[PDB]
Amino acid sequence: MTEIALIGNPNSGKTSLFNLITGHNQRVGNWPGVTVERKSGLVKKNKDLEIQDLPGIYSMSPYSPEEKVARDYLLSQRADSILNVVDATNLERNLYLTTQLIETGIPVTIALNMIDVLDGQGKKINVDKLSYHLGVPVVATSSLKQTGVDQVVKKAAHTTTSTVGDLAFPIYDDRLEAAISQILEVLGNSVPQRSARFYAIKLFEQDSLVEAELDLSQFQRKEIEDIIRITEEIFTEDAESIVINERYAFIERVCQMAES
Ligand SMILES: Nc1nc2c(ncn2[C@@H]2O[C@H](COP(=O)(O)OP(=O)(O)O)[C@@H](O)[C@H]2O)c(=O)[nH]1
Repeated sequence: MTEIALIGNPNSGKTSLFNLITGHNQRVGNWPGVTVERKSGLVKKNKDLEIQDLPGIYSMSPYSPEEKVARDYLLSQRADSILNVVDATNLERNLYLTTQLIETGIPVTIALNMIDVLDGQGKKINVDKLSYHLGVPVVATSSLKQTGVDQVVKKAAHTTTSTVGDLAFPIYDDRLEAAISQILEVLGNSVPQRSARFYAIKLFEQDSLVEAELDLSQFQRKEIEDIIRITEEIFTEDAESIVINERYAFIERVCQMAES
């Protein structure tokens, strides 16, 4: 009755964590007409929770079936919650996907995974600080030591589209935030309220799939074009690089607050 999308970078420990949560309740097939494996399963300790395992990705670009699948699932609102598996030892790179996942509008809970490995390296991540700055709940997890796994699944199960009333998105440079606002005003009700920021940001980036699979009017197209052009002049960069740099700056800022 509650659906949780499990997703993260490759080699973040998604499968290990998935197998510990779901155990001998797994169903393994594939996505329609494509060789990407599709795993699903019910939570051992609560059969009313279903985990939808998604493919491991580094971002939500449109140039591969793995990412196109992850994107299409999250935008459809089939999941009530995102359980984002983050490799704690490679935190800065991992959070690039997280910023995009938070923007989908489905609530994110973070499984800060492989925490035992971080203990063996001498680094320390302040979990409360990390949680306050990303604006999402965070639980430390180890698939090896089997710690914090029931805690993070429980938190995911109670942090859903039904329970979270007011979502806090990552704030970027105010000049980029103006553009996103202007893109939202023009889009109107052409996009769902929940995932609106995702679409606005992706149209700014000039993403092929969103542009090519959205029935906008011609005036809406021309308005967004000017928002993009004008913004590029303010920054003296192309639209794609503006967003990339602003994500990495926000991530850099966050890690410096939480890292040792
Ligand atoms: N030390 C430690 N290693 C882990 C943990 N979880 C996974 N691994 C290791 O990390 C690698 C990736 O695991 P896997 O679940 O396949 O990651 P995925 O690519 O995200 O599915 C494997 O070689 C595991 O042995 C953990 O909690 N602690």
